[PDB]
Amino acid sequence: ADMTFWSWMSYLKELPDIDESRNPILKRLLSGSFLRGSTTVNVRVPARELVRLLSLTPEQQREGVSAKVRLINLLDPKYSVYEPYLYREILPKRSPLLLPSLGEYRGAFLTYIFHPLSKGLVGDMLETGRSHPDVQVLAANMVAALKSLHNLGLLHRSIELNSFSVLPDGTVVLGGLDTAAPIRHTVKSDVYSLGVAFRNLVQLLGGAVRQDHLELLDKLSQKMIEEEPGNRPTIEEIMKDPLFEGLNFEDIEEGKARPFRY
Repeated sequence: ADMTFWSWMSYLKELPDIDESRNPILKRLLSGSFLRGSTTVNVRVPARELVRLLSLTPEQQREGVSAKVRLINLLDPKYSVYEPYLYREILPKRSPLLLPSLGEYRGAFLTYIFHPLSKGLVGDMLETGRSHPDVQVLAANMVAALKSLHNLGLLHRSIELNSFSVLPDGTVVLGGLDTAAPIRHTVKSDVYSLGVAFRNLVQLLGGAVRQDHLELLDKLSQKMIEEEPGNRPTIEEIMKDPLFEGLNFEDIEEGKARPFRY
């Protein structure tokens, strides 16, 4: 649902405070020019005050956290609170294949979203050759993740390989949800974008990497990037592609896939 200026401003005020004097994020931002969309700050070793604010388990403490920060714009509050709004009001507390929030806060001039500190973005990881995943399972993980967003009535609208990230436990999740919007952009434009990401994946990978999986993914991606939306398969048709036969999609959707284990 699309709100009004006063709604967004009101919602901004409803976000809980964070204490910025007790917090190295501001210091890091002032020690450079980092602040642009959003800016990401990694906190590999959260301090006591941040551990308390987020109620981090010892496991979470060891994983680290990342903060997504945006400058509050008083002429357009939507830009700074849209993503917090999605996390608080629209997305389930834990959809298994979507990037989880650990908390949303407002300071004097910034909004904050905390995330688990990811092991990396999928595009970057494959590009550096750091990881050789099971192509079949990764592709299925990616389709499933998108489907889980469509089931909530949301398009992503900016899918790329780096939309996907690998959590410390090895779960691959869909992030970059600040561009998400209700179901011009349609389900078929998300199919196109995911197709382009698959093409990107095949170009990068031409351990668990199998040549027959790559050829099948290339064929699937060619269907997904058809110029005419009507000629592109639905998510349902994609899930019945030859590439995914023998896979239990229910397990993928529950978040049990680990495409980057050998």
